Amino acid sequence: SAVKAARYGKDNVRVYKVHKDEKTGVQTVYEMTVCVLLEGEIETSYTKADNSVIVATDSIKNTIYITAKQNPVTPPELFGSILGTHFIEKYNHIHAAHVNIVCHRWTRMDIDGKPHPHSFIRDSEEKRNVQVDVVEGKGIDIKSSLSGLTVLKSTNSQFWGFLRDEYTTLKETWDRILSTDVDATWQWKNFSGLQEVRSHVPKFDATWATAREVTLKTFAEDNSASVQATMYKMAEQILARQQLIETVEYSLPNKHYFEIDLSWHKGLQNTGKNAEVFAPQSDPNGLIKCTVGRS
Amino acid sequence: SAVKAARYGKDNVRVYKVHKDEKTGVQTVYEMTVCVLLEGEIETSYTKADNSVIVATDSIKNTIYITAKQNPVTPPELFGSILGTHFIEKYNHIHAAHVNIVCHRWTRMDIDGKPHPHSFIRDSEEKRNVQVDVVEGKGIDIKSSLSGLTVLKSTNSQFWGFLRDEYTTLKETWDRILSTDVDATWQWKNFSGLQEVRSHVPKFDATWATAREVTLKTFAEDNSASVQATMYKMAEQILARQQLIETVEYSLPNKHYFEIDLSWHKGLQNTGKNAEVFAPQSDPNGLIKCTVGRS
Amino acid sequence: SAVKAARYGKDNVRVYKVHKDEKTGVQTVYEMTVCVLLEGEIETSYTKADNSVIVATDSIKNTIYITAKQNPVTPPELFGSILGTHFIEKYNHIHAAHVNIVCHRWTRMDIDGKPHPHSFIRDSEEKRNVQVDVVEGKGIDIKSSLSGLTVLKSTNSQFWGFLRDEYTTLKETWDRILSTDVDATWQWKNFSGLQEVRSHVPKFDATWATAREVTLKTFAEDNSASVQATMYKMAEQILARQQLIETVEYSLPNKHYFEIDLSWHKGLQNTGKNAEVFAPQSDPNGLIKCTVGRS
Amino acid sequence: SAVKAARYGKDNVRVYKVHKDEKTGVQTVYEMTVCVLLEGEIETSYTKADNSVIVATDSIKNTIYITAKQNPVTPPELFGSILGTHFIEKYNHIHAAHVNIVCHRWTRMDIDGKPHPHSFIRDSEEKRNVQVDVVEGKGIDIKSSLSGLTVLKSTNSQFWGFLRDEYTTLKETWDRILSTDVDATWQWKNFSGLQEVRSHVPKFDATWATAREVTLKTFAEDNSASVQATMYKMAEQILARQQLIETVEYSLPNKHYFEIDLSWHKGLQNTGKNAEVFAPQSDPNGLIKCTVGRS
Ligand SMILES: O=c1[nH]c(=O)c2nn[nH]c2[nH]1
Ligand SMILES: O=c1[nH]c(=O)c2nn[nH]c2[nH]1
Ligand SMILES: O=c1[nH]c(=O)c2nn[nH]c2[nH]1
Ligand SMILES: O=c1[nH]c(=O)c2nn[nH]c2[nH]1
Ligand code: NA
Ligand code: NA
Ligand code: NA
Ligand code: NA
Repeated sequence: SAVKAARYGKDNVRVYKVHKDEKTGVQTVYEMTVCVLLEGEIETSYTKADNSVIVATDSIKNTIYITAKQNPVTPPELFGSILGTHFIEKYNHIHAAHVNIVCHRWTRMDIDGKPHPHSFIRDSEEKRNVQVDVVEGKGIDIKSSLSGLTVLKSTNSQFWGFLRDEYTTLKETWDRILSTDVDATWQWKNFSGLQEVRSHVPKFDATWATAREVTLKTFAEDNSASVQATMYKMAEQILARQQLIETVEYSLPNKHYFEIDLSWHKGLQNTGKNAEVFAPQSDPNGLIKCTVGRS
Repeated sequence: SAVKAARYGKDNVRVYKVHKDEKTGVQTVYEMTVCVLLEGEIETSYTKADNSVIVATDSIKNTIYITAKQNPVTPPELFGSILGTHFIEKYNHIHAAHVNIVCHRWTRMDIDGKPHPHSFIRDSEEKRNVQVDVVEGKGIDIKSSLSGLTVLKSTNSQFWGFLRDEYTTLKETWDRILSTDVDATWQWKNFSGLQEVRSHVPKFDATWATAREVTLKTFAEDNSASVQATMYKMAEQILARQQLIETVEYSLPNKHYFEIDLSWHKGLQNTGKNAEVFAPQSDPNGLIKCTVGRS
Repeated sequence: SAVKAARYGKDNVRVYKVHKDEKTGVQTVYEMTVCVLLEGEIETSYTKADNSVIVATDSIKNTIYITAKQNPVTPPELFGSILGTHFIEKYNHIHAAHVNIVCHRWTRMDIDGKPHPHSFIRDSEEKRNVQVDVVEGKGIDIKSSLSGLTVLKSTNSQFWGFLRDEYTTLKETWDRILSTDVDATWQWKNFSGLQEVRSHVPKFDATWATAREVTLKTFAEDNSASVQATMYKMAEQILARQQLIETVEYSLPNKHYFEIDLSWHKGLQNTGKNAEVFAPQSDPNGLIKCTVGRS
Repeated sequence: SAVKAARYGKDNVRVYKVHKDEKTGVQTVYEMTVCVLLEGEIETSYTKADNSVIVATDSIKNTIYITAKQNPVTPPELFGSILGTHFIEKYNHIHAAHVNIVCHRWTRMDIDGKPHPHSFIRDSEEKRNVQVDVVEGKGIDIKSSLSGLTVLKSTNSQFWGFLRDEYTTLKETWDRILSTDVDATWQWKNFSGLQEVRSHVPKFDATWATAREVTLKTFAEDNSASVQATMYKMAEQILARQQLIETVEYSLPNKHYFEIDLSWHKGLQNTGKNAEVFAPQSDPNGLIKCTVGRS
């Protein structure tokens, strides 16, 4: 036998950073969870017990805090690229660094209609993430994403005209609830290295904001023919608005809300046009995916 | 042996309700998870296999949907009281109904600066809850609460002057991070029955809003001497603003963020006045509780 | 306003301890999560910012590790009593210590039919817990429990003869699946103090084992008329087998498995006597509780 | 823009099946969670709102229950292959079916030293999984796995001789705790279709058992030089014992247990040879991966 693939490092490294503006007194916090896995000429640690090749995972954890101390942690696309570049430049035998970052929301509180200088609220478990793969000789590949964006519309969703055969019981509908947790990922064209990533820094936050805005607007305004049709409209718009994106991927659960027939109880009417009370279903759930790219 | 206490019913009943304004076209959704447990003359189901005394938990689930169909589901204090009153009035041998409700956030989306008619976002896992105990001959006891309100301030928190003995290693500090998940409960004076609960309906949402506002303001503005001292200031204000509240209880974890000494690496300075990067600690955590009532 | 109740301390303190037998070379590990909350004359930390009264929660965490270093951690009833007694004896103004312990399973591995000296497996998320309240002048109150014991029987469960009215749709049944997660708690008679707790040490593990054995046997052998009737039989036996127990409490969810009617598809028969494939329901669930004590 | 990739179906379909032996009276239960995603000529549902191409996810859910009704659900490799083959044969425009199955433990209870006929216990959250990709014209690809196997050894683990530079603080050690959650996957050589999968049925359970046995034995007996070195020994053995496996992949967290220096308290000795009480760390954690194949 032989090692066909190997990667190792530190996962779940929680990091917080505060920036303090001495002029204004305003403080801004950033909190993230970071994973860094390395690849390179490390097979012998597995096959020969040769630890000489191992940059200890504890050392990777130290490096993450040090890098956060010496560099900006925002946008995460930049931080991730700096962190990945560090490992492949620092260590001759390490040839790829894979950096995943999950950013947690700390939104400045408004107290009495004015932004507070140093207090924050976690407004939702929605995350902004990046995956950065820094590979020696092959540049920097970045996938950015939002996830945990949970939405619901109570009408203007339809689902009819689907295949019907001896396995089908679902009724066609022209008015249903649609609810999902949005996972959207946009993949950047490959960057030659850190200098190029730095040159595009303003695009990272702008594109994240555009992706979120397009998602929310389209979800709210599309009179939806299906999850499929609505997510395609979202991805289409993101690609149109940022030329440095190569592909947009969406993964959307269909979180079902079922009508409850109550007519068995005093002829109570609670279905179709009369449906007011529904039973949210924890499982199963539809799962709909698509990756959209350029013609 | 003898049955000393017994209660039974249905937990985790997810309920969604939509209200549709035909004039304006505006829709509003409510989603909750409900638990109803009953007590009464039911010992024989346990001791004699006498199921004749059991209102089936499946029937309790049906009743919850029916009651939501025929009544307002908001404020939850009212819905809970209606649901509990139903069981003790309907069934001669059932003498107490215990109703817990967790309300989930569905906040109307703003699209292009205007409130959307029928699309919503889950902005945070914060909940509004009620516990309603409806006991025959003893009225209606209601505890209202907010929970899962996660906040952080990056400065204006101190902790010094605590007991020091041979078990103490913690250093005194005059500037730290304070972060918590707020659980706050206010207990209403006992109500004689449903008519009285109905008569106070406007106070339920107002008091919930006041509790939340007081929590956020005090947390943000108090130059905090301890979690203890800050939570007391919160509870004091709520009691001052609503005379129908008997007690306010707070339970606050202290979610620690630890300085990371980096001076071992090139004399890098990251502690005290120089602390920028911190390690959020998943566990352990301080846990601080208090119940405040009237002089 | 006034402080009506207050308690504070450290939650989620993970502790592992290893015992090494130098003769045999055999090692045994214990892992627990501990919470200690204190009460006493501490109101002024809340009302006056008087930290002088606060034994820091960080110091409580240190004490837990120190106590585990100097004492046995098993049975947890003893460890908890030692830890609680420490705080009320050490500190004049602290008058109650509330200690909760959750013990995690590390079961010695059998390798080639023989018990391995120092390797262990987590065989299930089942826990053994204790709550110990050590109150100055009032002795030591101990509640012991098992939780997370998840079981299922595929037949020999019935449910018929329940109340039927205009809220009832559930059909009577003489053969169903019964599945639950067992939470069982036994409450010890009050102990005068640590010496008495020490004097009963052998009873703690024996009673835990008896409670578990009785639970499993009764669940498996009772042709069950209801969850109510089966849990009562369990509690009855535990009380009969240990005279130092005052009460036994059970809390059992009814985790429903629903028949799936498939007759719409080629007249396929999958209900009643023909039911083979079922849909486990994540929610809602029955919840059945009882506390049994002595005549 | 254009659809570059798309797949959709039903996730989180919980399925239970009971087999009843009429001769012996013995019952055996199986419980699983199933996901089926389809691919084929379905782009127009995304781009043109053409639902005509969509086999409804609700219909996929029906098919899963029907297939479980008419076929064995064990071994899951077979069930998955039957389920995937169904969709690509039944539907002309569907060309790939991706089936994931998670099997949940229901272990027959022993009551009084004898196996009970119809009662079961969930002994651990360990799972057995399969991923089956059934692709028209390309046969059946099966990856089998175990996950959630949580183990710990209290000694006979070492970690020394790793790279030391200006980022390193970790001390070398010749005796530590090693604890992990095992995720192991073995990939079968491609099968031509269902007939070939059927022909190898006895190998599926045998190989699963071998993988588990090898994992436990090696973990317990290896005097481990690193996680890397130990996992390689595991994968090497599995490949040696089953020629139909092409690759074995392991993903192992290093769940750290930290020494606690207590010497600040009365010179108490709790490090190195004296270490008895440790602090299990929830995060961060090492993460070590490798894929081993044939020379
Ligand atoms: O087994 C280990 N492998 C590693 O790569 C490592 N890094 N720190 N500790 C470690 N332990
Ligand atoms: O065992 C049961 N007890 C109950 O109270 C009940 N209600 N529905 N099904 C039930 N099963
Ligand atoms: O606010 C605090 N209260 C306490 O009781 C405590 N103990 N350690 N740090 C602390 N912080
Ligand atoms: O939007 C939907 N897409 C689907 O593929 C589907 N199948 N059932 N309901 C559905 N809804
Ligand atoms: Na390199
Ligand atoms: Na009554
Ligand atoms: Na005392
Ligand atoms: Na096909």
